[PDB]
Amino acid sequence: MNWTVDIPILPPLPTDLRTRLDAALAKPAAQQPTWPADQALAMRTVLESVPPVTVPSEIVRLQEQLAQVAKGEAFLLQGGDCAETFMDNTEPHIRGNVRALLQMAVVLTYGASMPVVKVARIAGQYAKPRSADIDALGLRSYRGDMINGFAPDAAAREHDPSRLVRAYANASAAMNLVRALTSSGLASLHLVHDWNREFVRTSPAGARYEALATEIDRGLRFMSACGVATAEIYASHEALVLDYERAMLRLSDGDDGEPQLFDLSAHTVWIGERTRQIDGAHIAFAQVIANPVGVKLGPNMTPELAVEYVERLDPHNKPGRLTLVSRMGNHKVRDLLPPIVEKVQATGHQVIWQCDPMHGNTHESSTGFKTRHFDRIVDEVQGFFEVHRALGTHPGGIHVEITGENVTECLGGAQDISETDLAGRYETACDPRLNTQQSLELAFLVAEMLRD
Amino acid sequence: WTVDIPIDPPLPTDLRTRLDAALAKPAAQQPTWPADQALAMRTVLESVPPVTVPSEIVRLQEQLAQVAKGEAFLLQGGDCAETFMDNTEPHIRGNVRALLQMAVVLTYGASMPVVKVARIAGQYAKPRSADIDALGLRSYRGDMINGFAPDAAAREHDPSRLVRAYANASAAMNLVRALTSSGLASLHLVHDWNREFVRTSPAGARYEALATEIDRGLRFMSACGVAEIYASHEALVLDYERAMLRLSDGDDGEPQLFDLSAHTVWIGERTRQIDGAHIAFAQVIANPVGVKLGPNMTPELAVEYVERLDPHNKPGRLTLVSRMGNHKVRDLLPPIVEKVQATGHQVIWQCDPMHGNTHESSTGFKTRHFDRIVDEVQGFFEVHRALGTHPGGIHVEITGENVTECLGGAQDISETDLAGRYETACDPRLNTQQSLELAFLVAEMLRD
Ligand SMILES: N[C@@H](Cc1ccc(O)cc1)C(=O)O
Ligand SMILES: N[C@@H](Cc1ccccc1)C(=O)O
Ligand SMILES: N[C@@H](Cc1ccccc1)C(=O)O
Ligand SMILES: [Cl-]
Ligand SMILES: [Cl-]
Ligand SMILES: [Cl-]
Ligand SMILES: [Mn+2]
Ligand SMILES: [Mn+2]
Repeated sequence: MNWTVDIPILPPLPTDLRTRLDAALAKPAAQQPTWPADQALAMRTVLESVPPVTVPSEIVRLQEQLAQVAKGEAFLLQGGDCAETFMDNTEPHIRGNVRALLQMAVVLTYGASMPVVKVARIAGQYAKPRSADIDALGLRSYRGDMINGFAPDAAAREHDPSRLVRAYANASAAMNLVRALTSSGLASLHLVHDWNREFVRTSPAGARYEALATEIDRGLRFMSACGVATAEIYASHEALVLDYERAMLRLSDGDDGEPQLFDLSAHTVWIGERTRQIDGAHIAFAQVIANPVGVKLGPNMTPELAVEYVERLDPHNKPGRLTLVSRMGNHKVRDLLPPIVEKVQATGHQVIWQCDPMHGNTHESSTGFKTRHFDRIVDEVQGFFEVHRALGTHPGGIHVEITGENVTECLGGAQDISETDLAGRYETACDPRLNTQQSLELAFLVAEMLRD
Repeated sequence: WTVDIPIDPPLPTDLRTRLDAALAKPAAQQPTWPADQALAMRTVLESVPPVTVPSEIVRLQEQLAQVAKGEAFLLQGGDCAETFMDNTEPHIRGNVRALLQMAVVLTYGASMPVVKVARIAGQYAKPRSADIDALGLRSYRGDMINGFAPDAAAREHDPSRLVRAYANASAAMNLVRALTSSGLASLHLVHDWNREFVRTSPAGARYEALATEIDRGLRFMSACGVAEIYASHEALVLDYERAMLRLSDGDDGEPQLFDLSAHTVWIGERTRQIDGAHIAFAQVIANPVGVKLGPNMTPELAVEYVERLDPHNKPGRLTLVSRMGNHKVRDLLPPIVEKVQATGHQVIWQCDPMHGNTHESSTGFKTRHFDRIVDEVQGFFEVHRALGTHPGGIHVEITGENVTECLGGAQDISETDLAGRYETACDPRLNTQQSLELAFLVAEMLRD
């Protein structure tokens, strides 16, 4: 049961982009998939002619909005599934993740009293890194459906290069739908916030959030009363699989009218903690592409390394071109983040300081499932805000993993999801996502932090 | 040469009973693949993100209702036969562009809004009059069914092309959306290409006036202080259109069935049996639908389409597409217009000046004579002016490439030129210049 694509039988790069790109891919790359270099090459030839998932004008537009975030004048909300599955690439799932992001954005916008840039982990998040190459059941590790199968069989965990095309096909389908949803009635702010006032009515913790959901309702009605009457959701994934990102590269006149290389698998991509080798091919790939890029910074980050990233990835001091995504865990952020900020801020580069309160607070549960505690996530964002407020720098955004489904993958929250509940609805293919109820809860709380 | 791509919430029972009964009618021109495999691929397509959403169809239904009511013009165009291997960024990009160029021109001459409908994101299947072609092979019936390659294997009907077709359709509709919401939207840009057309083109002097007159309205627009492209294909492979059915509510309040593989679909000359499955399928879906009408159309039968496909007198919901041939449109059409108008139904009279003017070229290729296309639209207008009806739109076959599939126009493509760039996998298309030329000419027909 399978379909079949023909292998073809694009214009040459200017010599410098040819060289820098070939130079960049020559360098070592962690966590890449093992599969025949000639099969991967067949895939990349398919992917080199397909209609792009994004287009350059949209990436330039995001670069401009992200510059406003960098400069303290807007706020970045990045969210979505931890790992996208070809299995769940369905309208109800996409719609509920779009809805979830749009809801959090209204709340965050009112809290920040400034615009929120919405970026979804969607339309390409089909690949993850693995600390160990053999998993709990002695099997080859699952690396995301761009690589192998979540199914726990020896045959499913084989790295299949055809999943490159299967990943693009799913990606541009989900993107088509995202485009359609965000230009439909789903985007209307008044519609989107009624979903939030529903949440307050039906939630156990409605009381904690009702005053604010009502303040927002009055802000929206205030708009209408003044004579006002859409949405932009950008695509992002971790750029982990260089074969994929290579194929999706397209050449176009850029911010300066000279030809640049845009990675059109998404609008923005981030290198993760296990792949940010400073002299590696990931970081060097990031130096050839025009896209906004981000870098995960965990607890072993030094102010001086952080600065080297800033000087390599933001060579031209383009505010908002580089995002630095902090994930230290709550007990470490207040101590570790300030020195990094002070030294980076001192260079004169305007980075976006994005908080990631998820990948620093995971812990195996007493049930066998890997989970995260709501109260620890809150604490790190809070701690992240405390540190930026102390320094006078901009808390530029968050980076959360969520679904529009009432899964039970994270503890606590309004539902006091306990360790014996994490088995009732553990849908995720990788890390524990906050269900929709905990998504909005956090958005409300982060909105409170944004206020004064 | 190829690679295998692996694979791995029902509708209400009262709508399936209705639907299963409608689809029990006889369907022409259908694939001959095993129903169990078809059923597997359908179950796949039953769960994928839709190519369109109901709010866009309800929205199109609103815009088309104004075409019927006389206050807007329908521009429908694109490739004759989409192929998976030409479904590329440049090709999509130049068909979007060409279609935007024609719409600016037509909007000015019509002095009213122009709905833009592309043949794209699903136009992967054609009927065939003979199931053995001139190579003595099973005929090519579109990439949704089999392969353009001459050989027994390629020509076998492959139901996994249902999925490959949807994939190509999504990827292309995702790009059209990106394109229409970026710089390509901008009129002053789209028309600056129209003025490259006039600079380069040989007939430049024939169109320099109107091109300048428009550039001045655009500057006037700007001085005074001051895009949607819909998708459509012929609904042919019914395993596809029915797997792409989704349930939501529209202009009613009750939940309707939409076919979310496109925004509007039409039923071809060879599938419109009043009691066949295709007409019965259009009955059931909420999408705007069109029906092709050739020379052997009784004024009586046009009316039975109107009663069967516009049962609730919704203007624009039904379009009737003239495809008579220039030599026949002026005489064969008027009685059809009359008989339908007198029924109290508002429909879109749309002109297809191509699918009935295809003449074999002395050099082997099937082609079309520019002067005969232009002349059928012209005669199509002369009818409607004479009858006081609304010339509702054109349905046209174009590409953004400089192919040489049609005869005449600016470049004066001749019997021997057809071999230069005959790139269509089916009918011959007006190249970029001829699409624009025709656009200017139809603007003058619309002129006050
Ligand atoms: N896709 C090519 C690079 C490339 C990109 C765009 C081009 O126009 C040309 C070449 C690679 O992976 O090496
Ligand atoms: N059009 C090519 C490549 C493609 C694959 C998947 C989706 C879109 C395009 C094919 O069908 O083989
Ligand atoms: N998600 C399914 C269906 C699908 C096919 C092709 C494109 C998009 C979705 C798959 O991976 O096959
Ligand atoms: Cl662009
Ligand atoms: Cl038949
Ligand atoms: Cl084919
Ligand atoms: Mn994760
Ligand atoms: Mn045709």
